[PDB]
Amino acid sequence: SGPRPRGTRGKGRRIRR
RNA sequence: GGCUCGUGUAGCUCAUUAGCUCCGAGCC
Repeated sequence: SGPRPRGTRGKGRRIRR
């Protein structure tokens, strides 16, 4: 998690599914 | 790692509604 959640899994695999 | 899929028991960035790495899927 960051200053929002996670954005992604690091090769475009974008998070909040 | 090169790339693609899966919030998941998760971390690290500073994003930009995100990003990169895990923890698995599949093949280098």
